[PDB]
This record gives sequence, structure tokens and C-alpha cells, in this order.
Amino acid sequence: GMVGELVYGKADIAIAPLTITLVREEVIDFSKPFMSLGISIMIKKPQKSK
Amino acid sequence: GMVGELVYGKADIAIAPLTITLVREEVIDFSKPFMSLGISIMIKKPQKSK
Repeated sequence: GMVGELVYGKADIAIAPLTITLVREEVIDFSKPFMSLGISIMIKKPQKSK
Repeated sequence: GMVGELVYGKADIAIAPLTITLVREEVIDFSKPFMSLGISIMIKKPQKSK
């Protein structure tokens, strides 16, 4: 994937929704967060007539 | 303040609710965020009556 192209030299930078994990930080250097997020819930409105 | 005691060698690390700003990143190495936050709103408890 994207991280791999950075480690093996097939690219010089990667910009995308890349999750800041420790397993990746060991091999590459991340920038500070430009978009903070977390797990959240998704449902209908609904609203329906009830 | 705390950032000063790192640049001047009076301390070895600063662990605190320290804002990750650009002016501070120029003089000290920040770690990744241990606690994401942002500006919010605070109001009273509504519907107290009656």
C-alpha cells in the first residue's frame, strides 16, 4: 500500500486518510493530525410516520 | 513557563495539558496528541420549571 511505497522509495510523500498507528510510525515519520476523528454510530433518521 | 524549562535545560521533559501550537513546535518536539479536544460551549441546565 501507500506506506510501502514510501519505505521502498517508490514515492517521496503520501497524503490521504492515513491512520496514525504505532506500527506505521516505527518505519515512517508521520505529521501532526490534520483531522481528528473517532468511532461513531450511524442509523436512519428515520423518521417514518410512527 | 514549562516550555522554557525545556529549551534552557532546567527540565528534561514537559508532561502536562500543553497546547500543540506552531510557535511551540519551532522550539520543542511535541509528541502526538494524547487527548484530542476543541473549543466548545457551556450553558446552564434548562427546563427547571414548573
